[PDB]
Amino acid sequence: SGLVPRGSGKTCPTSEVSPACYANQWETTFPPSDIKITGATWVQDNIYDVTLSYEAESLELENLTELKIIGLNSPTGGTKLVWSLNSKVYDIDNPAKWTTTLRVYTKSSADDCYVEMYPFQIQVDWCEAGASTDGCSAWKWPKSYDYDIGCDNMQDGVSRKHHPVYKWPKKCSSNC
Ligand code: NA
Repeated sequence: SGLVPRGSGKTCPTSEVSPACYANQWETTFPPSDIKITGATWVQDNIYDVTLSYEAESLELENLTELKIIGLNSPTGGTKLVWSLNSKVYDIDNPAKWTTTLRVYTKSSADDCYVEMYPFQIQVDWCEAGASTDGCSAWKWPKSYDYDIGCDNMQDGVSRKHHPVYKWPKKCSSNC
């Protein structure tokens, strides 16, 4: 009885979530960052829910105008906001380190035991449009910039992106 559902996901082995490509060099513009997927769950067909982890050198939360994922290939929208003064979304405590859930479309990876998500960007905007300007004049970097995530735009082992996208087993299976 207890094992039968009442009507009409699989989490991926964490060790099997890893980068979908490697390179000798990656783009090094903007503050240093560490951006990766840390878990995946199969929803249905080519749709998964993933945990994106972000760490980067930053200003303070009060300086932050907007922080969002853009260009996302997803059934629930091309944009996910993590912080937006203008749209009133307040989902993180610290801009330097946070996770977020993303629902994403996938495609078959080179090794077809795995699937991978599509390229996307993380746009960061500081010190404008109602954000505090305190400490913004000591900031060495631009006030607005984008981390580019992808396994595309790679020539002879050099990527023009900041970080790879991630792959994980198809259906979050344990076969791989
Ligand atoms: Na948080």
